[PDB]
Amino acid sequence: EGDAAAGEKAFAPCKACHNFEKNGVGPTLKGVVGAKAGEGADGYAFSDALKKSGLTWDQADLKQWLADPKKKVPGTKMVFPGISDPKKVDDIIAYLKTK
Ligand code: HEC
Repeated sequence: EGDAAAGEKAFAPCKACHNFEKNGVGPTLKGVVGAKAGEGADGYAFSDALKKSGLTWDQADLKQWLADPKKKVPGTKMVFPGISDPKKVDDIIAYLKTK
């Protein structure tokens, strides 16, 4: 299944724009699992694309989102190629749940 420990290690690339305490280039990911996309993050300025996506960050949507952000939400301002290893994606999600 998804392993938080492996996920903490795979989260390295995400650190550049995300943290769990404050907004920076990217919004804070605190409590992002199961939350509505582009609506929280203490008032972070989300793109119109994400905010109007109407998506809910469940495991299914996060899986697609991390594999290829722009294909899931054309026009997002999250500039990241995506994680092509499904197991790695699951690990990252297990990690996010801990936050
Ligand atoms: C900077 C270059 C980023 C990297 C590297 C990663 N992310 Fe990101 N993320 C970034 C931005 C600018 C945004 C806002 C996107 C927009 O279109 O408004 C995001 C958004 C997310 C979200 C959605 C959060 C929300 O509250 O809906 C998630 C869930 C997310 N990012 C996760 C994520 C992870 C796990 C990354 C590593 C694999 C990662 N991001 C990389 C900027 C950047």
